[PDB]
This record gives sequence, C-alpha cells and structure tokens, in this order.
Amino acid sequence: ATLKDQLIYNLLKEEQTPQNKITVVGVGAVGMACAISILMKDLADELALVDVIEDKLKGEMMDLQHGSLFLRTPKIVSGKDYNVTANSKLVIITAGANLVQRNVNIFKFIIPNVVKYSPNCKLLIVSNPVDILTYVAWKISGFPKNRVIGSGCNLDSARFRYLMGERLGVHPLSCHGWVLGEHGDSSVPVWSGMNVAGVSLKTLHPDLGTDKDKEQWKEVHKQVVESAYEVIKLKGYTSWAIGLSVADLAESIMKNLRRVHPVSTMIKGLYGIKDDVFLSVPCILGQNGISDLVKVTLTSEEEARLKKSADTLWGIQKELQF
Amino acid sequence: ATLKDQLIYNLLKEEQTPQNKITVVGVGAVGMACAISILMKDLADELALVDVIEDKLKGEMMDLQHGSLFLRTPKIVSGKDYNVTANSKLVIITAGASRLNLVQRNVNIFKFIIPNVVKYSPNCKLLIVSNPVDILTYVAWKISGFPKNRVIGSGCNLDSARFRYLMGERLGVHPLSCHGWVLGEHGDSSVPVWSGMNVAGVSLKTLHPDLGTDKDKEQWKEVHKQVVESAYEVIKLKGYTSWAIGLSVADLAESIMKNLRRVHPVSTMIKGLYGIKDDVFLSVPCILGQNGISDLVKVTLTSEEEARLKKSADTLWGIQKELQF
Amino acid sequence: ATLKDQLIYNLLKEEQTPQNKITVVGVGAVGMACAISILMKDLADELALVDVIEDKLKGEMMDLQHGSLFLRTPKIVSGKDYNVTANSKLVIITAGASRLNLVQRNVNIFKFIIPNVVKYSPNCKLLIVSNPVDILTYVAWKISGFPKNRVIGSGCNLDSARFRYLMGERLGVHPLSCHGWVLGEHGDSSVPVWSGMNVAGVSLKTLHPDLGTDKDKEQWKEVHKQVVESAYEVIKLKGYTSWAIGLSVADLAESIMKNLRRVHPVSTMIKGLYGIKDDVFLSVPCILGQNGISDLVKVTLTSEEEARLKKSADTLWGIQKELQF
Amino acid sequence: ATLKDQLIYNLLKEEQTPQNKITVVGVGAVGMACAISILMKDLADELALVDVIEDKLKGEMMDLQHGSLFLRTPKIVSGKDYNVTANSKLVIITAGAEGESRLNLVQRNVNIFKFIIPNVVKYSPNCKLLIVSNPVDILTYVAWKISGFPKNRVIGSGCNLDSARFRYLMGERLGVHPLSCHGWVLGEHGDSSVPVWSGMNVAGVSLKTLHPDLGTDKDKEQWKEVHKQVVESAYEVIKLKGYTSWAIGLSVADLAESIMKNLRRVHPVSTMIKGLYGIKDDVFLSVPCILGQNGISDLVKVTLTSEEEARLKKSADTLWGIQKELQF
Ligand SMILES: NC(=O)C1=CN([C@@H]2O[C@H](COP(=O)(O)OP(=O)(O)OC[C@H]3O[C@@H](n4cnc5c(N)ncnc54)[C@H](O)[C@@H]3O)[C@@H](O)[C@H]2O)C=CC1
Ligand SMILES: NC(=O)C1=CN([C@@H]2O[C@H](COP(=O)(O)OP(=O)(O)OC[C@H]3O[C@@H](n4cnc5c(N)ncnc54)[C@H](O)[C@@H]3O)[C@@H](O)[C@H]2O)C=CC1
Ligand SMILES: NC(=O)C1=CN([C@@H]2O[C@H](COP(=O)(O)OP(=O)(O)OC[C@H]3O[C@@H](n4cnc5c(N)ncnc54)[C@H](O)[C@@H]3O)[C@@H](O)[C@H]2O)C=CC1
Ligand SMILES: NC(=O)C1=CN([C@@H]2O[C@H](COP(=O)(O)OP(=O)(O)OC[C@H]3O[C@@H](n4cnc5c(N)ncnc54)[C@H](O)[C@@H]3O)[C@@H](O)[C@H]2O)C=CC1
Ligand SMILES: Nc1cccc([C@@]2(c3ccsc3)CC(O)=C(Sc3ccccc3Cl)C(=O)O2)c1
Ligand SMILES: Nc1cccc([C@@]2(c3ccsc3)CC(O)=C(Sc3ccccc3Cl)C(=O)O2)c1
Ligand SMILES: Nc1cccc([C@@]2(c3ccsc3)CC(O)=C(Sc3ccccc3Cl)C(=O)O2)c1
Ligand SMILES: Nc1cccc([C@@]2(c3ccsc3)CC(O)=C(Sc3ccccc3Cl)C(=O)O2)c1
Repeated sequence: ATLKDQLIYNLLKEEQTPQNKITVVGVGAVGMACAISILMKDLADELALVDVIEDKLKGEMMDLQHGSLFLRTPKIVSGKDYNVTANSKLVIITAGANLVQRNVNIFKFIIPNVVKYSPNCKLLIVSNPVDILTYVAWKISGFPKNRVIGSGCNLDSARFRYLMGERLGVHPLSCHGWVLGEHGDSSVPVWSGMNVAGVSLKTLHPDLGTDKDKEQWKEVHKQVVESAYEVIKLKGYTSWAIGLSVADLAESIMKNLRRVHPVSTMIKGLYGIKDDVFLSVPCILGQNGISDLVKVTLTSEEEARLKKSADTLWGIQKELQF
Repeated sequence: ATLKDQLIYNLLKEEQTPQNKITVVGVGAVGMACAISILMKDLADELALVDVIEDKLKGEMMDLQHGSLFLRTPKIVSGKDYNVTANSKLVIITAGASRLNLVQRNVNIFKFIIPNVVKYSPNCKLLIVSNPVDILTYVAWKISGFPKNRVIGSGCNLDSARFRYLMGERLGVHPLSCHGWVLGEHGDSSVPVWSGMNVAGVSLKTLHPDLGTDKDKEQWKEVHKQVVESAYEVIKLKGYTSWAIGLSVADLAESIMKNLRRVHPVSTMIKGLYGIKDDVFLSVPCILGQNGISDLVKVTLTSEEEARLKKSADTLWGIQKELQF
Repeated sequence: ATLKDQLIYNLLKEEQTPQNKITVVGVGAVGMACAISILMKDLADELALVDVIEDKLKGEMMDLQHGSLFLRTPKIVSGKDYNVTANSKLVIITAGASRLNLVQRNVNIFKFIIPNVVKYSPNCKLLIVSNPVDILTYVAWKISGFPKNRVIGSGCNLDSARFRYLMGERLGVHPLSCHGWVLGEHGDSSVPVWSGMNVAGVSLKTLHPDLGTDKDKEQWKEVHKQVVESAYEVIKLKGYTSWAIGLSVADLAESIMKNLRRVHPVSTMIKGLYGIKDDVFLSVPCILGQNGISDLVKVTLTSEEEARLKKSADTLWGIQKELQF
Repeated sequence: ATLKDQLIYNLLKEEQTPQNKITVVGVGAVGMACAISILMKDLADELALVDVIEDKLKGEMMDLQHGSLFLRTPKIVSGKDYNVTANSKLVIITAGAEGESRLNLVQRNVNIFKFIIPNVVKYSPNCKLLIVSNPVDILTYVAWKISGFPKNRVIGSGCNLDSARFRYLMGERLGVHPLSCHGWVLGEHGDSSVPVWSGMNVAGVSLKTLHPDLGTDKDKEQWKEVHKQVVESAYEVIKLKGYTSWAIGLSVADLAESIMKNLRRVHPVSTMIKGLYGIKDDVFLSVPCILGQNGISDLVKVTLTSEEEARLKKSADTLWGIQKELQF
C-alpha cells in the first residue's frame, strides 16, 4: 500500500463543487492586488485566475499557492481556458489591452466564456473606461442589470474619504462623503452629503465646494483626480488601493451584507437620463449583486454634470459594434 | 474659526509615540508584499517604508494610504531619511543587490542601513529577508551590536511553508495539518527533517522507513527537491517571487508583535550546536515573541543531517571571515 | 535535567510585561460578553479579570484559558487583588448591583474599585459600562483624578447601535450603511438626532419633513421609542442583556487599542456645551484613540434637542450633588 | 410614497434560498457560546436558533440582532418551529436534558433527539449534523440512526475540546503557544479519553522519544497529570461557575470553520469507528478526521499501542452496551 493509504482511510471520493468561488480575469498589478486582498479577507473557498500570458499566469498562481499555509482558501487554480472558472459566484474583470475599442474587443472574447462556465455569477468590472466596459459586459452577457457591477466611483470615494480624514484628523471610516457619476476626471463630489457624525459640513460652511470657499475644499476632489495621476507618475501603475476597494465590494456580495457602495449601475430613468448608460450611484450590494439603489438629491449643477457624462458615454456607446 | 474648529473641539494636542510601529526597508516586490500582508493582518498602528528610489517610494506610500478606508493602520509614512522609522518595534530588511563580490555589495548596503536603523530604533527586533539571508543576518548582527535574540533571519520559514504546501497536495490535507520542518541553510542546501514529518502526530518515517532515501519507491525526497525547483520555476515564470514570502514574513511579524511564542523555522546564532563552533546563523525551530528569539527547539538530527548543517556552517564561515566591515 | 530543558534551549530568561493589556472588572453576563468579544477581536496580548466572587472568577478565567488554542491572546489572568491588573492600557468597569439608594451602592463599589485601578494602572483609559453610566462615569472621573480624556462612559453607544439596527430593518439596508445618532443621557431620556439620520449622505429629515414628529404617518419616533422598549423587552425575555453590549464595548476597545480615531457616541464631560455649567457626563460623538477622547464633534442641535440635554444635565447634577464620596 | 420608496429604487424583490446557513439547536450557555463564536468568525450568512423555551429564544435572538452593526451575518432568525432552519448547510445540536441511572439520562436525551432530528432532516435533508449534547459519542450514534444520513454527514464534537485543553496545559508547561504544542486525545469523550503519548511533539520532536517514561506512572515529571488535569479541569469549571461555555463554543466554531470553508484540516471528532481497533459494533469514537464541505471525508489511521487499543475497545463495548438497550 502507498504511504497515503497507510496513513489515511477514505470514507468517500464523491464529486464536489466550490460553494464560494471567485474568479479574477487579468493577472496584472490590479488583478493580483484584488487576488491577495480577497485571499487575506477569507472571502472564497476557491480562487481561479485567468490571463492570456501563460507563463506569468502560472508563476502568479504558484506564488499564491506557496503561501497556502497562511491562508484559508484551500484551492487556487489558473488557466487560459475558462473551464477553471466554472461555478464562480463572482467574476472580477481586470483584463486590459482607441483604448475603448481594444478593451471592447477583449470583452467580446472574455464575457461569453465567463457566462458559459458561470451563468449565475455576478460580474464585477474594474477594467477602464469602467462605465463603458460595464455597459459592454451587460450587453454581451445578457445578464439582468443587478448582476453587472462596475467598480465605478468606489476608489474615487475611498480616496476622497482618506483626504477628508487627513484634513479633519479623523479615521476615513468616520468621514462620510460621496463621489458619484462618471469614474475618473469627470466624477462629482456630492458636497451636501459630506459629514462627520451626521453633522453636515455644507450646513456649517455654506461656501463648501464653491470658488468663494476660503479653505478651498474643492481641492479635496481635485486631489482625488491629481493623486491618481501622481501615483502613475511615481510607480508606473496603481494596485494596492484598487485591490482593497474591490475586496470590500467582494465582501458585501459574498456575505450578502446589503451595505451601500458607490458603484456603476444602469442609471436610465434618473436625472433626466433616457439612455442605456452606467454611472455610479450608491447601491445596496448583496448575494444578488445590486438589489437596490439610493436616489440622491442632487443640485442643478450636479444633475447637469451626470447628464453631460451620460450624453458623452451614450455618444461613444451608440457607435459600438458587437 | 476654520471648518475643522467649528466641527471639532480638541481636548488635548498631546501626540504620543507610536506603540506598535513596523518599518519595511526596501519597497521592491518583496517589501511591498510584506507591507500589504502586515496591513491586512492589523499588526501595526504605524507603518514606515524606506528606500533609496524616492519616486517609487512615494508612489508606493500614497497607493497604500489611498486604501486607508479599508484598513486599521491609521498612519503610513515613508522617506529616504531614517527619522521616519523612529521607535519601530520591528524593522524588516528586504534591501539588497562573482559570489563573494555580491555578498560584499550587500554588506556595503547593510553598512549604511543598519546604523541608521539602530540610531532611530535602538530597542527594535531586526528581521532580515535579503539574500543570502543566513550571511546577511550575521552581518546585521555584527553591525548592529544587538543581542542574538533581537536579530532574526527569515531563513527556512518559506522553505518549510512550501514543503507543507507540497506535502498537503500529496496527502489531500490542508498544509495547516501537514507538519514538516526544513532546517539549516536557506535555499539549495536546506535540510528536510524526515523524522518530524507527520499528520496528527503519526510519523510518516515510522510508517514508511524508506521516507527521504534514494531507495524510496514513492520518492518523497522529490517533495524537498520541489521546494528548491518551485522557487526557480516562479522566477523563470514571473521574474521574481513576492506573495509567499510576504505572507510568511507577516506570520513571523504576528508572533513578534503579539508576543505569541509560536515556533517558527527562522535563522538564529547556531554556535554551540551540531559541533558548530563558528559565528554562523542557520535555521532551527525558534520560539518567537516580544523580545524576538527567546528560545530554540533542540531537534534530534541523524548523523547525515548533522553533517549537512556542519558543512553549511563551514561554507558560511568561509565567506564571512573574508567580508570587509 | 527536565523534558522541557531537553526539548528547549533558553537564550534569555528576561521578565517581560504586556504591551497591550486590557482589564475587565466584573465577570457577570456583561463583563464576560465584553471579554469574549475582545478576545475574538485580538485586541489584547493579556487579559485580566477582577471580581469579588472568587469561585465564579476562577471558573470564568479557566473556561477562557481552555479555548487558548483558538485565540491569539497568550495570557489570561484573574484575581480579587488588583495587582493582576498592573500596566493595563484599558480598564473596563462592568461591576455593580429606591433608585437613589441604588446609585449610592454603586458609588460605594466605585470608592473601592477606582483607587485600586489607578494604583496599578495610573496611565490607563477607564471605560465605564455599569449603570447609571452617566453618573458612574462622573464618579470614576472624580475618584480617579484622571484628565477628562481618559474617562469614557459607554453612554449612548449601544442606544445608537440599536437605533441603526431598527433603521436598517425598516429600510432593508445593513446597519453599517444606516447613519443615525442617539445622544445625551443613556437610556429613557436619550435624544435621537433626526437631522443627522441618513443613508449615503441623503438626509431622511430633508426627504420626510415630518420625521421624528407626532404628525409623521410612518411614526419614525417609534424607532427611538423601540430602542428604549427593546432594552426592557430583552430583560423580560432572557433576564439580562449581554451580547449587544459586549460587541459595542469591543468596538470602543478597538478604536482605543489601535488608535483608530473613529467617532463613537460615548459619555464625556459636557460642561461648556449646550448651556451646561455642571460637572456632568453626556453622550456626544467623540474621536477615540490611544489617549481616549482626544476630541469631540460639536453637533448642531435644535432648540428642543438642546433643552432636553440641559434638562438631563440638571437632573444628573441634582443626583450627583447629593452623593457621598 | 413611503420614505423607503422615496429613498430607494428596488431592482428586484427576489430572495435566494439560504447559501451559507448554520442552525444552532438549544440556546443554553453552550448553544449561545457556539452562536457568538460563529458570528464573530463570519462563518454564516444566516444564523437560525431553535429551542422549546420560546421567551428565552426570542430574547437571545434580539440580543444578537442588536449587535448587528458589529457583525457581518446579515440575517439572524429564531423559532420553536423548524421552518426557520430550512436549507442549513450545518446544524449544531446542543439541546440536552439528582442522581439518575446511566441509561436513564441517555434515554431522556434520546427522547429529545426523537423530536429534533426528524424535524432537522425535514427542513435541511442535505445538511451536516454536528452533535455537542452529552453523552456525545452515544448521541452522535442516535442522530445517525434517526436521521438515516451517511456516516460522513454525522459528526460528534467528541475529543475536540479534550485535545484543546490538553494542548493548553502542554503549552503552559513548555512556555509555548498551544498552536505549536501538538498532542491528540482520542476515543471516548470525557473521563475515558485516551492521550496518544507517541504523537505529543513540538516542531516534529517526539516528547516520548526524548522522555521514554512520558505518560507512565513511573514518570518523575508526571506528564500523565496533563491528561488527568484535562478531566479534572472540566469538573473544576462546573464546580466554580456551574457550567462550561466559552471553550466549547470556540472549539465548535473551529469545526464549523473547516466544514463551511471546506478546509480539509484534521480534527479529533467522533466518527463511526466500526472496522478499526478490533471494534465490530456501530459506535462513534474520536479519531483525527479530515473535515470539509461533505463533513468527514477521511480519517487518519493512528498507530496505537496495545494499551491504547484496549482502552478504545473497552469504550466501544461500554457504548454499545448502552446503545443496544435504547428505545427508538
Ligand atoms: N476602475 C478603477 O477604479 C481602476 C481601474 N484600473 C484598471 O484596471 C485595468 C488593469 O490595470 P493593470 O493590471 O495595471 O493592467 P495590466 O496591463 O498590467 O494587466 C492587464 C492584464 O490583462 C491581461 N489580458 C489582456 N487581454 C486579456 C484577455 N483577452 N483575457 C484575459 N486577460 C487578458 C493582460 O495580459 C494583463 O496581464 C486597467 O484597465 C486599469 O485602468 C486600475 C485602477 C483603478
Ligand atoms: N529569504 C527568503 O526566503 C526570500 C528572500 N528574497 C530576497 O528579498 C530581496 C529582495 O527581493 P526583491 O524585492 O525582488 O528585490 P528588488 O531589487 O526588486 O527590491 C529591492 C529594493 O531594495 C532597495 N534598496 C537597495 N539599496 C537600498 C538601500 N541602501 N536602502 C534602502 N533600500 C535599498 C532597492 O531600491 C529596491 O527597491 C532579495 O535579496 C531576495 O533574494 C526573496 C524571496 C524570499
Ligand atoms: N451602559 C450600557 O449600555 C449597559 C450597561 N449594562 C450594565 O452593566 C452592569 C452589569 O450588568 P450584569 O453583568 O448583567 O450584572 P451582574 O450583577 O450579573 O454582574 C456584576 C458583577 O460585578 C461584580 N461586582 C460587584 N461588586 C464588585 C466589586 N466591588 N469589585 C469587583 N466586582 C464586583 C459582581 O460580583 C458581579 O459579578 C449593570 O450595571 C448593567 O446595568 C448592561 C447593558 C448595557
Ligand atoms: N461535547 C462537549 O465537549 C461538551 C458538551 N456539553 C454539553 O452541551 C449540552 C448543553 O449544555 P448547556 O447549554 O449548559 O445545557 P442547558 O440546559 O443550559 O441548555 C440546553 C437547552 O436545550 C434546550 N432544549 C431542551 N429540549 C429541547 C428540544 N426538544 N428542542 C430544542 N431545544 C431543547 C433547553 O431548553 C435548553 O435551553 C449538555 O448536554 C452538555 O453536556 C458542554 C460542554 C462540552
Ligand atoms: N494600474 C493602472 C494602470 C493604468 C492606469 C491606472 C489608473 C489611472 C488612470 C489615470 S490616473 C490613474 C486607472 C484609474 O481609473 C485609477 S482611479 C482614478 C483615475 C483618474 C482620476 C481619478 C481616479 Cl479616482 C487609478 O488610480 O489608476 C492604473
Ligand atoms: N523576488 C525574488 C528575486 C530574486 C530571487 C528570489 C528568490 C529565489 C532565488 C533563487 S530561486 C528563487 C530568493 C529565495 O531565496 C527564494 S526561496 C528559495 C530559493 C531557492 C531554493 C529554495 C527556496 Cl525556499 C525565492 O523564492 O525567491 C526572489
Ligand atoms: N445585563 C443587564 C442587566 C440589567 C439591566 C440591563 C440593561 C437595562 C436597564 C434598564 S432596561 C435594560 C442596562 C442598559 O442600560 C441597557 S441599554 C438601554 C436601557 C434602557 C433604554 C435604552 C437602552 Cl439603549 C440594556 O440593554 O440592559 C442589562
Ligand atoms: N455546560 C455544561 C453543563 C454540564 C456539564 C458540562 C461539561 C462537564 C461534564 C462533566 S465535567 C464538565 C460537559 C463536558 O463534556 C465537558 S468536556 C469534558 C468533560 C469531562 C472530562 C473531560 C472533558 Cl474534556 C465540559 O467541559 O462541560 C457542561
């Protein structure tokens, strides 16, 4: 008899399926930071990694497996073939190649393959331009709107709260503030909702977020955009902050928490938007993905900025060939 | 008054010393993996990062700070100057660069780092990750002037973790329940201690006396060979290794910061054991806590195992006695 | 020689002291729920338990110690003598029993406890849970002689947590995303701050102007009424409350031990606010960290809310001025 | 429109069948310690509590729900009716029943299980059953017989706590964390448990090899006292506080973690041992078992000395003696 058979008596060999499986597509700095953060948060019983660069993919999988002793995710798998992703509860897309067209072409291959092996999964899109690519994943997959989630303004809001926390000398967890709309350069800081312990900063300081503000709090949102380009300039890419923010969304979904996050969802029917566009609003996240969304009261200016983003996104999206 | 003063009334300005500070020196793939793993394990109330590449260092610090909302480490700092590292409980060194020439280049790097670390955190524990780890732990010990308990080498911690992963894969059991120790010199010359390999206290060697020999039909020696083979394979495939070392270092940091007194295979002063008479650092199971290595486990080794550690000690001392401090 | 000496070689026999010690005074249902929650959150390297009932105290300590394999707190100690509490960073008081006769009995208990706590941990933060919490936080502050930042009352922490649970149930949103503050005097006379009630920064009062009034067709005033009613209902149903308070106390302990600077509704010296001139403790949002309450949030209250806090401060002072120290 | 409808736009009202649900039957000190430990370890997305004392059950549920802000288990439910337990992955039985007969107390607990087990099976036919109620070895057998479940899905807490206490005591003597002190207590849970001296080690270094007198009466250091103290400790906690709760709750949550997360870690739990150590009867005894999503998929075959083998066989004979007389 083998040493294994001498040591262990088997009761049954019955075929089993993962109960809390997560797949990460694209093993670049973003995908790998998502992976390590998900692993250290014990959110999955199985992690699958997919990429087109086979050697890097194998190396990344092996490196994570070598740290198994320090984790509570018993199975880590990888492959170019999507059969490794079968029965995933959540599929995170961090894969990426004007730039719009080549990322749409990457999705044309990825999304049907994801849908084939995990037809009941929630899709979480991180790849940029995130608002266009969440629409692209929704269009290709044929999934209901609740199961197609864009990372959207989750990171923008996290950076905003970090900067707010630094100015006030308070932990970001206790500094509330929402950055909504189009992810990136065109995002909207909702000044009316910025508060500490339910105390509105705008009520205390009516000049908040205006050019007349002597303390120039508008700079806090300007620094959210500036910080992102600064990190790229300094280290060539960003990874840690996005990975942590994605694992926070993954936690709400995997644990059915029904916490509210600023993520990209199909906004048709709000703020005079009549087109099939995805923009960030506060969404309730759980086991069914986006089950509900918060209807934020926006000022005329804020509403106009979301409508302008929606018009620009639809302008690009109506010319898209699938 | 300012909006801050309108919103918040201050009771005291008194800002005390950080109580559970960790410093990571070198922000390459290894140091950053150590950093993220330490952050996600809530081991520090302050994290300091140091490197000579100023742009990369700032970018890495900012990227970690941007994830603050999702962490419980309220202060993340960085700088080329070691004043940012003041009052660290633990300092992790991952900085580094013919073989005697390569080691000498790391000695010259350590000649700059170690006095600067000692200046700002004289009571810290030093955790050496930089390769060749056994030699560089000796170098850090020699330069710092610290007692042996406060100078810890990552040593065979990763080698053992990989061994347990491979053992777990062969047996269909979680690595946490697969016990096995890889000791001695970190890397190619490490020693798998076959006598201690067990599941639930059941010795694999007692069940299978050929275990770890060339006459073994199942070739369990391949499990230790795969520990060394895997490391080169990861380098070939992605260019470096990061995740496994980062996780293993954070596991050591946890025992130290939380004074757990768990047993880990780390590099310590082995003079006085296995006929070793030279000032060399080799991995043995050590009890880790608030004062670093307080104790070590005296593993019963066979004549062959003892000879391999003695040969490693002789080779290490041969390189060490020629180094310029 | 001994088996221990054959197995383990000792490097140093250095006497060490805990770096993150927490003491719980009173091992009743509340005290023990605080201890298990603190243990499962890895907040302490040492946990000390104190009580006057010696058999129950020993039994509780042993029961916790027997679960050590599943915890990361290496030392659990207990005793009637306060020498077991020496060098505590945080001391949690859950000890205690006409309503006025009751207060004086708790004052008598505190006259023994507080000097003993101060003697062995002069630099600790005191966290008062025992009822009437606002009066007993004042009593602990007066007896200890500690600055106001190091005397914290559990106050409206639990009231706010229950409010957020009830708000969450009505809206179908996790309590973490349902923001609402219950301030002032803990218990029956607490104040729900309707203006701050929000989800994602969207004011419920702006959306529903009748919120918190008798005109309200949805009767949101019942949410605050149910916070008070729930507490008496749990007592009626199981005889005491433990789990919710223990979890809420461990959340405060986390901000203090980890120097998080998160904002919590806790009882603090409110003299100088809302026209209050007496030495009384009431709940306001406080920034909690390594120095206890370093700062407080100045909540804009309506004239009605301000009047309720002033009436509570007058009533608390009325009881306080008659206490014998 | 309601304030909720003004604030929130609903995408779908559809509620999925429970995905990672745990049920705790019996809300005494043991059940509630299991419940708080499971909650603080984020093992379940839904926790169900069942008991026959309706007021205490409601009070315990409400108390846990009031701490929701500090937890990541979004749904806590309770009831006397087992419809609240539907689709549980794992069902933990802690419900239990002045000097009566040995067979008398067992039959009282058997009567309770005759009501519980069919109700559990009705609403969660595919669950894993984890038995904590005493006498655990007999009651795991009873749950197995009544349920009709395959042996892999019926797990007894067994010697999990005995081993945890042993490792704590070993750790205290050696000045090492219990996580690094390895040692197995097997067989019959409680008074008749077997310390496996041959497997006692630190870093793979056998204590028995270093100290051949280990676990014998001639031992000058009396290491037998470490196992004697495991049994003595249990009675001492009962004498001092009236019951035990924290240690059992933590040990049960550790088993729940391996099952819910399919970890395949090895634990000393009670399993149907027929076919081992000359045991021919349908009895449950503790051996190291691999725990995962299908419950006990495998077991470790520990080499026992003649004396150790004899003690397990004597336990098996005693347990079968009681079981063959039980009225179902
Ligand atoms: N939405 C947000 O808040 C943030 C988004 N990002 C985005 O994340 C994306 C990725 O960032 P990086 O990891 O730094 O890029 P990267 O280029 O380093 O990694 C991308 C990976 O995708 C892979 N890939 C390409 N085509 C593929 C295919 N057909 N199937 C599977 N994998 C494929 C590549 O081989 C590559 O490994 C970018 O689009 C970036 O803009 C980054 C930070 C924040
Ligand atoms: N002992 C073990 O088990 C393992 C050790 N390693 C070792 O970790 C070390 C680092 O690995 P990588 O991060 O991939 O190398 P790396 O070259 O990518 O990073 C090294 C960093 O050290 C910095 N550095 C150089 N001189 C410095 C100085 N005087 N002060 C401060 N920083 C300085 C560099 O600028 C660089 O950022 C290597 O020596 C490697 O062999 C890696 C895996 C496992
Ligand atoms: N502020 C809040 O939000 C909440 C406060 N509470 C309060 O917590 C307190 C305790 O509750 P329980 O644990 O249920 O009461 P308990 O009576 O069961 O426990 C109190 C313990 O204090 C001990 N004790 C009495 N005198 C002592 C002394 N001089 N030194 C040390 N220990 C002494 C007792 O022996 C007893 O074990 C009560 O005052 C209760 O009102 C409970 C829930 C919430
Ligand atoms: N196996 C082990 O290692 C350990 C086992 N235990 C055992 O756990 C059991 C429970 O301990 P305690 O909580 O202290 O006892 P307890 O008497 O305080 O609690 C038992 C609960 O079961 C309930 N119950 C009774 N009949 C029921 C029924 N037909 N359906 C639902 N619930 C019912 C009771 O109402 C009661 O609330 C005991 O049998 C004890 O021996 C305790 C410690 C360790
Ligand atoms: N790994 C990687 C590679 C390329 C680009 C990036 C990017 C990037 C893009 C432009 S500047 C930084 C991708 C990306 O969307 C973000 S967030 C962000 C970007 C611009 C403004 C405001 C915010 Cl919050 C970000 O922080 O990083 C990351
Ligand atoms: N990031 C980085 C860069 C260069 C070299 C390395 C290295 C490396 C060296 C040669 S092959 C891999 C450094 C290093 O010592 C290890 S562990 C290791 C190495 C060889 C054999 C057995 C073991 Cl356990 C390891 O895994 O990684 C890492
Ligand atoms: N363990 C124990 C024993 C006796 C009394 C209590 C008490 C209690 C007191 C009066 S009614 C319930 C102690 C106590 O202050 C609380 S919180 C609370 C109490 C009353 C109203 C609103 C709130 Cl949020 C509470 O929930 O529980 C607990
Ligand atoms: N809650 C409660 C109520 C009554 C009895 C118990 C009991 C008890 C039984 C006899 S002495 C203590 C139930 C029980 O099995 C245990 S473990 C145990 C018991 C005896 C010896 C060795 C061990 Cl490890 C234990 O620790 O506690 C618990």
